[PDB]
Amino acid sequence: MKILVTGAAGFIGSHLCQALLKNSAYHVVGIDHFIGPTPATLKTGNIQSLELNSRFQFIREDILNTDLSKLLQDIDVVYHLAAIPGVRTSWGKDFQPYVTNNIMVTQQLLEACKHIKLDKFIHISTSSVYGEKSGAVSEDLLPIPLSPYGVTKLSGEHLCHVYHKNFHIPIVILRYFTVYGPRQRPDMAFHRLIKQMLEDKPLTIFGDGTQTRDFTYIDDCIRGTVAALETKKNIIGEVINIGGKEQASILDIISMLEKISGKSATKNFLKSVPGEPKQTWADISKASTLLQYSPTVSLSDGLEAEYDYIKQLYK
Amino acid sequence: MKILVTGAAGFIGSHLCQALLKNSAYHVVGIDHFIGPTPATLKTGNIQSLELNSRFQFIREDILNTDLSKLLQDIDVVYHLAAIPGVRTSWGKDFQPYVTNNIMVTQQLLEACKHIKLDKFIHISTSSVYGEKSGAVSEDLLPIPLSPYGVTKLSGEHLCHVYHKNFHIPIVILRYFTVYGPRQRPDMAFHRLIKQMLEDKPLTIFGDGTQTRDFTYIDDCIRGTVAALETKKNIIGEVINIGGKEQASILDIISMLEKISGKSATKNFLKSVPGEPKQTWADISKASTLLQYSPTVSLSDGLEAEYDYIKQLYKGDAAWS
Ligand SMILES: NC(=O)c1ccc[n+]([C@@H]2O[C@H](COP(=O)([O-])OP(=O)(O)OC[C@H]3O[C@@H](n4cnc5c(N)ncnc54)[C@H](O)[C@@H]3O)[C@@H](O)[C@H]2O)c1
Ligand SMILES: NC(=O)c1ccc[n+]([C@@H]2O[C@H](COP(=O)([O-])OP(=O)(O)OC[C@H]3O[C@@H](n4cnc5c(N)ncnc54)[C@H](O)[C@@H]3O)[C@@H](O)[C@H]2O)c1
Ligand SMILES: O=C(O)[C@H]1O[C@H](OP(=O)(O)OP(=O)(O)OC[C@H]2O[C@@H](n3ccc(=O)[nH]c3=O)[C@H](O)[C@@H]2O)[C@H](O)[C@@H](O)[C@H]1O
Ligand SMILES: O=C(O)[C@H]1O[C@H](OP(=O)(O)OP(=O)(O)OC[C@H]2O[C@@H](n3ccc(=O)[nH]c3=O)[C@H](O)[C@@H]2O)[C@H](O)[C@@H](O)[C@H]1O
Repeated sequence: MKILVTGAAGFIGSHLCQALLKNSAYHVVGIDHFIGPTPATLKTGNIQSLELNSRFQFIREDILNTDLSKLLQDIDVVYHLAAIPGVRTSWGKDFQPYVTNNIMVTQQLLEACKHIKLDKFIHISTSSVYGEKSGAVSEDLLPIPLSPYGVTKLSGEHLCHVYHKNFHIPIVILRYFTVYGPRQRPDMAFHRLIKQMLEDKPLTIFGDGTQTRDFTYIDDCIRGTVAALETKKNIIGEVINIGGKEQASILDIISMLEKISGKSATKNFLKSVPGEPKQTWADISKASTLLQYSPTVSLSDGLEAEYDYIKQLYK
Repeated sequence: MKILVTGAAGFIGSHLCQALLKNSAYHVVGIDHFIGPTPATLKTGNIQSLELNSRFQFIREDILNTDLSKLLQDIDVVYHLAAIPGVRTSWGKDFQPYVTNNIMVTQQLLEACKHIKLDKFIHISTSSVYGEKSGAVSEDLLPIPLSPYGVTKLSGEHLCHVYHKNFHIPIVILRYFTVYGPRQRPDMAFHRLIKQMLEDKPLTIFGDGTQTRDFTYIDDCIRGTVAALETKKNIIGEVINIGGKEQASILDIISMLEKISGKSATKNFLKSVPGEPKQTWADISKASTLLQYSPTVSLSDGLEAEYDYIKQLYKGDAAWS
């Protein structure tokens, strides 16, 4: 089987490409233009491993500025992860790259796939389509995004449904809930908090730090994601939440980091940032049934793997 | 009060400006960049009448290339109608202008409205956000667009909710269902079919013609739209369907046009086009409660009004043609 992974150099993409190459039957093409919030220097580390593997080909081009026909000619399966993420930096003049890379990219990819016989188009979306909800959110709730980021990502999901309904592109949508671990993007909370604690800088807390997330360890994220390809149930057309083992507030995470490091951290409490919910909490009922998905990695184990990664990254 | 109408020279926006200016208390600012499917020639006639009213100011500029600060200073209410419409022409390389003019325009207008104090931001959306649904659809149904056009308009609606929840911009969303009547855009079904019927050319029918729509006569559309400004109900944050008196198939519309025109039309049945639902049908309970909205124009009367308009347009002897 031959698999296209968009955003292959990023946090999740780089890990997905590695998981797929462990199956000797899979050949992987990754495409990534090295844009978004992660500096390109921190991303070439994500893929040095991948380039050595002979069943892996890499293309360093903009999806909007590449021959999509030739790229897709022999592809069985597309994993679409390329996007501009980041809830907090999608306002004012920063919005355009979200529309270009989350809406125009998705539309251009689906236009290239509409006359191709794919087995699956696996589109990666986000808990940020949901906005503020009481309790564990399942995939049938009316999504009302709180951020412009969330809007552009919901717009990509909608494009998948348009091309599925009209051209029978075999879409599956996965909604990730805050992914963490080694190679986590430097604009995310745990990367920032661990780097600040290691440099003896004040920890930046937005709001009161009592906000919670369904933190999903990267290896759990990748198991659900690979499962979306390998499951024997028809999941064509389904939206599936992929969430984590254990929910935690930022205050809780800072305590667990102080226990790993033995350090006492200075908290810097800043203004809340608009467009973030107080709580995310995935119902993973559907991923249970359809993918046999069960997250196994504890926050203490995950947090420590990310801590080690951050120490190695900056030494 | 002072009202800004984006897309003021378009089909609906030109009728809304005309309806608002009948109120001596309303001053209207219209902005329109003369783009989208209607050629700039036919569009100038839409507003002919309006430049005479000294309470009307017309601005011919791109919302993305205009001082929105100067534009919004004195505005009490924004009617946001500017967009690229057309379900059928929203694929492939035609998609980018829908994204620029439906998503980036809405975001940039909401950004400019952050630090003024509107009474209302009345955002015009479409039944195309719902996709294929059975029965009369209410505003709480999960919208799953069938067309790239539908996606861009649903994205505008979500941007309204983001700017509402975060910055208390007092958004109201109206979902129109297929609007027809005098000044209807030349890319729409009735304009095309009437023009083909008038010229004794084959009538272009997509699919078998049994597809139905909630056709909204423009005066009905516009009464619902002014009601969104004038209701004493609190409708801030609400999505409201605006639908028509009578649902009909394309085959039924053609029969009614044959009766108005006295002509026997040749049918050219074409392959159905992607992105179109078989049916649209608004549940207008909400608009009835919240706006006192009740559509009163029959298809027979509305179709005759559009028939006469299309005939007059293509004689090219009226000043406005
Ligand atoms: N990290 C999370 O917690 C999280 C949670 C929910 C959803 N997601 C989604 O998962 C996906 C990956 O997130 P991530 O954290 O790995 O992000 P990332 O920025 O590390 O990786 C995405 C990659 O996409 C690439 N890309 C963007 N636009 C491109 C374009 N036009 N052409 C080619 N390459 C392009 C970037 O260069 C980047 O390397 C995204 O779709 C994101 O929205 C992430
Ligand atoms: N006509 C219908 O049946 C119908 C039904 C549902 C909803 N709608 C919505 O009603 C609104 C009006 O549609 P219409 O049929 O009157 O269309 P129209 O094309 O006649 O009017 C829209 C106007 O917006 C202007 N415009 C577009 N982008 C602009 C920009 N960037 N800056 C300035 N002006 C810009 C165009 O020049 C055009 O005159 C749209 O928002 C459309 O989606 C229409
Ligand atoms: O864009 C993405 O890919 C992701 O964006 C969302 O992830 P988030 O929850 O934003 O992740 P994360 O950056 O770990 O912030 C976590 C918390 O820490 C707070 N936070 C953050 C940084 C900081 O320095 N301090 C702080 O308190 C911050 O206020 C927040 O409350 C989606 O939920 C996710 O599904 C995905 O789309
Ligand atoms: O943005 C817009 O302005 C509108 O786009 C949508 O209007 P539509 O329904 O497409 O209108 P309309 O062009 O009158 O086609 C009606 C029917 O005639 C058929 N049709 C059309 C043309 C033709 O020559 N022959 C034909 O059979 C065609 O197959 C279709 O079934 C939204 O529903 C509306 O809410 C609004 O957003």
